Amino acid sequence: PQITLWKRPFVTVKVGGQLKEALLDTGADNTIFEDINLPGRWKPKMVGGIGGFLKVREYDQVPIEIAGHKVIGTVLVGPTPVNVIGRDTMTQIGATLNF
Amino acid sequence: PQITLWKRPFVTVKVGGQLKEALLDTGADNTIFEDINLPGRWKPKMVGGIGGFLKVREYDQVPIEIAGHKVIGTVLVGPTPVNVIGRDTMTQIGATLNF
Ligand SMILES: COc1ccc(S(=O)(=O)N(C[C@H]2CCC(=O)N2)C[C@@H](O)[C@H](Cc2ccccc2)NC(=O)O[C@@H]2C[C@@H]3CCO[C@@H]3C2)cc1
Repeated sequence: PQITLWKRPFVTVKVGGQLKEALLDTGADNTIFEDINLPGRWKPKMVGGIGGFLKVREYDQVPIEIAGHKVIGTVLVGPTPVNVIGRDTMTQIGATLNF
Repeated sequence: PQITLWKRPFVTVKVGGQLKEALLDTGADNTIFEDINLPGRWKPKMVGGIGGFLKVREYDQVPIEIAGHKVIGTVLVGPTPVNVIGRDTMTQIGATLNF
């Protein structure tokens, strides 16, 4: 699709076998969800946003179904107020900014 | 341009007559700079994201140029770790996210 930016750009994704909604965020390096169940082991990570740092669990090499593609990669989980799809995921579906 | 997202999507931006750089950020509602000085009065605003909240300085009616498109927009000034171009400004230059 071509997404204009008059409203927040949300997409539906499947993660952990559940349908979730997340914000396409080209200013986020990483993909971050709250309240989901990922496979495998995780390691602790801290992420620094506009207001300070956030403690998360990092799950490497897990699947996200997004834009009709299986993307395997890193997903962070923590008490973010909004689920976000970052560049780590968007590069795998060939997303671009066009201006 | 059509840019990919393997690196952070910084663009050159002229804001209030100063040459700066900022991230094209689809997850940002508004444009926020840390390293500019805009003249006159300002309205206080609170904004929030990962890690917490910050107080910013709302400056109204500010000239902004990106990739040759000159627009007049709202710019927030505050202690953001990285300058961001938000959706308000991106809609004015006709930017889209594509996949
Ligand atoms: C009202 O206008 C604004 C309000 C908040 C923001 S924000 O910077 O907090 N943020 C809002 C996103 C996050 C929450 C939401 O619902 N939308 C814009 C983000 O793109 C932000 C922009 C950003 C802010 C601070 C540092 C780097 C980029 N990136 C970000 O938080 O990424 C996280 C932090 C980690 C560093 C970058 O990637 C890692 C994942 C920007 C404008």
